Amino acid sequence: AKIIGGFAVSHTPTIAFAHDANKYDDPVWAPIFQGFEPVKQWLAEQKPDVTFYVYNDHMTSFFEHYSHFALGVGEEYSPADEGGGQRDLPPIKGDPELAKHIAECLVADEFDLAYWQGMGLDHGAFSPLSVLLPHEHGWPCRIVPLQCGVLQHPIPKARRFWNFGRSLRRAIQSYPRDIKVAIAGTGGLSHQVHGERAGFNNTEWDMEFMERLANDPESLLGATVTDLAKKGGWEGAEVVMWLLMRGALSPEVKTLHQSYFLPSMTAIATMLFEDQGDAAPPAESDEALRARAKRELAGVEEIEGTYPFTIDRAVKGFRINHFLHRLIEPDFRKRFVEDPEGLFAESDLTEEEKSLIRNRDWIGMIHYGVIFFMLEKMAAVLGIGNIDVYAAFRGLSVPEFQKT
Amino acid sequence: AKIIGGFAVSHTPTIAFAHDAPIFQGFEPVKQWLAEQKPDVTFYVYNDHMTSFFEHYSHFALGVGEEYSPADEGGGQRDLPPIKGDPELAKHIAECLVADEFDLAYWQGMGLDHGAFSPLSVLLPHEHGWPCRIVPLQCGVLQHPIPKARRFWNFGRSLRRAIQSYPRDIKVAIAGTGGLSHQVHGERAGFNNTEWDMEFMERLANDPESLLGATVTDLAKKGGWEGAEVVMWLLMRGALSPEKTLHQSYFLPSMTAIATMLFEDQGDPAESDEALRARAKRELAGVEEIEGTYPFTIDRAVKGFRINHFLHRLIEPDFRKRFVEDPEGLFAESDLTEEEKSLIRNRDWIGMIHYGVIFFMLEKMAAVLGIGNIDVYAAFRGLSVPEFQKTRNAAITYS
Ligand SMILES: [Fe+2]
Ligand SMILES: [Fe+2]
Repeated sequence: AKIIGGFAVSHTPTIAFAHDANKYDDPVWAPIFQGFEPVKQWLAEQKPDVTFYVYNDHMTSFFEHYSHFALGVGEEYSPADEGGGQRDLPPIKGDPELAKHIAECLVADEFDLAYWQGMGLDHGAFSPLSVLLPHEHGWPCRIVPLQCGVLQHPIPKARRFWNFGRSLRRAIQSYPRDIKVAIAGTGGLSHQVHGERAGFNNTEWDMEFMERLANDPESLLGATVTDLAKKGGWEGAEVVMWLLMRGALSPEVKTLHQSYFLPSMTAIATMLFEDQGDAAPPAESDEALRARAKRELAGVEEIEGTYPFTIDRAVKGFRINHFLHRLIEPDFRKRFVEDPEGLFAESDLTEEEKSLIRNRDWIGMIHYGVIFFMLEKMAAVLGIGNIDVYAAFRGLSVPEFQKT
Repeated sequence: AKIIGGFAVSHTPTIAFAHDAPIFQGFEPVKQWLAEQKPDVTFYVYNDHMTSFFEHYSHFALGVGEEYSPADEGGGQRDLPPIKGDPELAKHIAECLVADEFDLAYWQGMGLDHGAFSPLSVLLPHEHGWPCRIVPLQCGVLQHPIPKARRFWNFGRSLRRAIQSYPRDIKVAIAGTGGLSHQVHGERAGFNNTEWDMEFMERLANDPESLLGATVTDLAKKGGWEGAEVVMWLLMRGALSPEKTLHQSYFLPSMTAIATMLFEDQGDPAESDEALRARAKRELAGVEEIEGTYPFTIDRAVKGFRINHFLHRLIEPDFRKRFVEDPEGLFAESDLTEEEKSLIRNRDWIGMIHYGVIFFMLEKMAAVLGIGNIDVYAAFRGLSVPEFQKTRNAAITYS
């Protein structure tokens, strides 16, 4: 509920590869890294419980199904394989509770989202995180990733991004827990990595963009994709994510840091903004907001025999829902039948979850957080009729239950 | 151009099960009305039920691809010919909604589950081919929180004016499917309210706006938990004229109330299509004047879908093993055009960019073949690597 500030950093895979190759000493990379140093230190001094981390995925975990604002509600996240094998980094913790509250506040504000769990984080996240946070063992904070689909046009308008960040700030502030949150916008600055125009940069624009983002960001809310792409290269237009981050911070900020290095394709830039706190008192109170978000499911617990599928539920049943969901894969459900045990022993499912499947325990699976449709798959596969599943739910014999 | 109205219906999978009865008879007036008006495209609002949409689960997933085959739900591919999509239409829809500040997702290639195909089979003749084209909208009503009722309404409202801005003479049927009232899970599995059912099917048509305050708690208490999915009817409803029912239905053979509604478009605005087509085009207008740049818009996503999808697989360890050691076998098993295989065989970087491969797939390929991004960029610029590095402030390599 305390926003301490935000930072902005390029996320080019070259940062990661300079890190993994220990080019910290390298004549070329040494000074780049030194540019990371004040952000690294601030983060180490300020000790945020959570970083709300805005990035875009590069056709790795998001491709055949591609969304604008995909909020990560998961328990942990590991490096995505981008074709060369997973980088060697421990997994980093998510924050389902913060993510839930944020989703609720953002939906209330008529932002349409996507939720996701379990998928790799690509260079968009881990490239700069690996240089800004000690990871030799685990990570110093949790993360709530927000993947933004800036690659497949049409994409949301720059002003839409800013507005998301304006709602995001109130979402986090109203989070009724006493923690520190930092916000990260990532990507940029100028570059283009495709076409005969590959190699384009524009330091003049990068320098102008950073200054305006710091001191007059509402001035940018009119730029089209064409304006951004002309000035900052095609892929440089991803800087709408910095806009998002900046929107979440106070109207006015202190810029503690700025650095810029253009060694090859990408202008590798970082900024660190210290929140100044709400200039005014806020329009809607942390109380009216929390209730506004709580609204759509107000009273729902009065409904009995009923286990609503909320993020918390989805997160709690993920391991076993993911498992049961694979029953659409032919060799999988075939293994599910002929050799259920070696498959169980193949899984990350707990003994409890395995027990629930073996026991074909239907109402306890719903209890535990399995969504019905995954039972619908299991039942379909085992030759059980749906009716039997509703019989076992109701605690009745099929004929007993068939009273209608 | 214009819309012919739109039908409402249950996507219950029993409607599918059954086909291998004043119920199939409930589908008649629809079934004929589909041949009558003869729709160019059907805009189909449904929800996937944790089959194709699970680990990444979005609110409004617009199908942009060219065709759709039935999803394996654990029981196997349901023998059915693919149905065609409308990428051009879908693009425009995307453009117009985004300008309206609706946040979307785009998807191609994934199967369609019973929530789509069950009804379509008893709705339109599949024997040989489908009688129209589809633009699916898959709404995440299963994982909470979900968009507000009013929200679903307004998306419908924009959908209308979007579809009315499409530069064509074509007629569109706007489907919207689900429910009606039921709960498929829990001790309270089996719940029903037909009194609520009728109050709903009736309030939708005559007094749609009056539903726009209902919450998830209300929809669940009255219609059962899964019954709340009926907000997908509101969305459908929003896409039509402010104000005739050509048919209705009902019966309760099992858990799910099976309802139908056949609406005829009676016509209506505040922004001229000269202003609306231009406003949609605004974000990317002028962009053709930026040389050496191939924006990745949906038309491009669709044209390059097969080969993007293929190179995408390079993230799987085994696939990229095959790619290196035995590429020809891989091509043979693929759905690639020989043109596409050629681009890949030729390691023709600029060509793939021109053809619609997105760079990040090329990045995967390059790395897999043990070659750097730099070799790729250099190739883009028709330069040798050292000559490309002359343009960099500092030369470096990496994959
Ligand atoms: Fe990026
Ligand atoms: Fe459904």
